[PDB]
Amino acid sequence: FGVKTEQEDVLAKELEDVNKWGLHVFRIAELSGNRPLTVIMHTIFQERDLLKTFKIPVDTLITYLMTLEDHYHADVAYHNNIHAADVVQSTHVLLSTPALEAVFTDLEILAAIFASAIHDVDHPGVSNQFLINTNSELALMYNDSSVLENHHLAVGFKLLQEENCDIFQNLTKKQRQSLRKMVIDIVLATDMSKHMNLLADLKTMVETKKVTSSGVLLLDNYSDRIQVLQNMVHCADLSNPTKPLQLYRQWTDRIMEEFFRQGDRERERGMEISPMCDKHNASVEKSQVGFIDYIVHPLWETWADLVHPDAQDILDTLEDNREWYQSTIP
Ligand SMILES: COc1ccc(C2=NNC(=O)C2(C)C)cc1OC1CCCC1
Ligand SMILES: [Mg+2]
Ligand SMILES: [Zn+2]
Repeated sequence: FGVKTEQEDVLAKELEDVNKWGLHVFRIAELSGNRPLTVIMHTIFQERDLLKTFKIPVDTLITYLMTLEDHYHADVAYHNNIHAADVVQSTHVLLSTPALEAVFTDLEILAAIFASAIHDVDHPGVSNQFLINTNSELALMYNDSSVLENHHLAVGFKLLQEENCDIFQNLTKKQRQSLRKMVIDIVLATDMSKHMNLLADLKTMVETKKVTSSGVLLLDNYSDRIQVLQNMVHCADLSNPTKPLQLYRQWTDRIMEEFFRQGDRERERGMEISPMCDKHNASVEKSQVGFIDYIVHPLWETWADLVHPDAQDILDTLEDNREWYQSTIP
């Protein structure tokens, strides 16, 4: 008939949480038959009316989403389609923050969400440094500079050239040039080597923050608009510790699996084992507390100031999760 399977019904009930921090993204991956990026991107595009606004044929959208999801590696524990789906949905919730209501154009919203979806595509489950130290083809292609992030962009864009995959076929050249620049600026900013400069600029922006009447953020130049979108997708990328603990612990298991596999590949080859990649010499709990204290909490504390007090529950969850990991240090 033209009615859904019962599995498709349970999935649609889970997707009702799509506007909430703490979406059961792992369950959505189970119910979608490992299609969390495709169903969550589709739901978000419908909810934000992006198909109508950008004249995206729904068949082209689904073909591109499935092609893009297929170029995430199912055998990589963290940097997979589920992480991509998570960052997309998290970016979606951050865009909906009251303090940013009516700030960003449809093109900017599209850029942030599209960027989120492609931001780790074809990730091999090892670091830029590993790819450089092994003389990998990727490191050679990109002159050791933001190797993975250049690759994710190039793959994300290249997949638009596959059969019925050009979701931007109806955008004008002007819209396409603008969207392209914003997507490149956002994904290059996911390289952790850029974290300190991004955070410095976000702090500068909190100190010189102007609001409109009704208390929404004023951003009147490209440089300020893009820096907020960059920090937003960066916050989405580093949002695992800010999620309900049952989600956070699953992300911790997965990043540690990926890191230990890198360490095993380094030990095998007699390379120096990278920080927190040695399964024989690792404090999972102390590593998470260090991650929160030095990287995640400073970023989210500065985000929370920018959009005060929209992010208070997210920051409270981060601080609760931090105390939980601290209390399990043996
Ligand atoms: C859920 O714990 C994490 C989640 C993500 C990340 C990262 N995101 N990508 C990146 O480039 C890094 C900074 C490695 C790092 C996480 O824990 C760190 C602390 C224990 C291992 C790494
Ligand atoms: Mg990345
Ligand atoms: Zn990522």
